[PDB]
Amino acid sequence: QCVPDRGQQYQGRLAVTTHGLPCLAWASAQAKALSKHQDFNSAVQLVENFCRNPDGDEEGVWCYVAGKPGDFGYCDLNYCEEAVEETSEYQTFFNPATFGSGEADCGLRPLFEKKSLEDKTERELLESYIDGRIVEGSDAEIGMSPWQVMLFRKSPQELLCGASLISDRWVLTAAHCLLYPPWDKNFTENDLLVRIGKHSRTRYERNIEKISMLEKIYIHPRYNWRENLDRDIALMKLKKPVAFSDYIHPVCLPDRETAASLLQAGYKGRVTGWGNLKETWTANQPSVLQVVNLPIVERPVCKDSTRIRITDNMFCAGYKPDEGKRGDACEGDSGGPFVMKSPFNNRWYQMGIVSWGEGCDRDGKYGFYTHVFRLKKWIQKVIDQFGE
Ligand SMILES: *[C@@H]1O[C@H](CO)[C@@H](O)[C@H](O)[C@H]1NC(C)=O
Repeated sequence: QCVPDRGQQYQGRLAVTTHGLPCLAWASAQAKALSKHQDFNSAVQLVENFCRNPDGDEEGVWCYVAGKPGDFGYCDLNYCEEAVEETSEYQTFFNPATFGSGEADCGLRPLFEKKSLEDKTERELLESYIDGRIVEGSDAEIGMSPWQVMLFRKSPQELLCGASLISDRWVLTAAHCLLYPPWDKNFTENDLLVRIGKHSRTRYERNIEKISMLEKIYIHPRYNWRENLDRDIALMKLKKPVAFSDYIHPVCLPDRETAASLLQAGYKGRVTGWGNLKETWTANQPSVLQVVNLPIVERPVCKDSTRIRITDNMFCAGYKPDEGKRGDACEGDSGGPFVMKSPFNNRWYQMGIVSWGEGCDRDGKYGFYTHVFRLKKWIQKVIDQFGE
């Protein structure tokens, strides 16, 4: 019954997006005059105004919608549930002229991989939890997470969220950091700033940290806070590209194949932050950047740990709580990075964005993270729309 291949074989008549936007006809005005620069697969049939997946979009079928030239949304199909959790060789997916620079060299930290030095806990990521001792969260080493980004409210100045650097110019965070009506949150570009290269939360880091304005915010078109933070994803463009350093460097983004390889080889991923998730919940506390390694949870155990429906776009991490052992629920910075290291190409990849399940009033077992592995075609279409 379920729709396979992310809807690439689909031949039905669904012609509205998840958010009620009527699809435009594939042959239409700005669907033929400003929508042919993109390379489509001819085996897919672009019929009338029906949702289709002609570009191998891991997210699924989509269609053009009214708005600016190239505007589009995704459609609601019942995709088959997919268990993603099943020199330096890397090749660049995005156009550097719209992505900015940084992709070719992503996930190789100047102070670690580039000097053939291992950070203090990375070997832990590839080791089965022997039961026994756990390596607890501690202060990060200098340069350990040079893709770490802080999102601030401009006025009053206040740390709002974490985020992550994916190029010199683009940053990923959770949509609920920008738009969350339950907490009366509706931030536009001019309400915010970001600081990059930071280690200390409270000390100005002369010659190291960088501040930046945001030029543009793209909330994911599937974002729906109503149904358990569905597609809790946002992409933000820096008004001025940030200069790379020993302290500022982008993380890599994985496709489905790379995600599979990361979860097949690793036992654990890594969460870095200033405990902002725990703090903002209490609003709606470490002064130095923290790092903790957390085991990936088996999907059935994740499904059984919570009341809500856990979709295949979401995963749990943390140690299982016991009579003498608390878990790692609500770890990290809201919208912050959950990363994994590839033992195959030595590079770091973001695997999730810190989210929540029922939230910190009833999440007590594991933390919840939104998968990033489906995002590449979305990011591609967004950056090509924005232009250079
Ligand atoms: C937030 O307010 C903006 C004004 O900047 C307005 O355009 C918009 O309706 C609000 N955003 C949402 C998602 O409601």
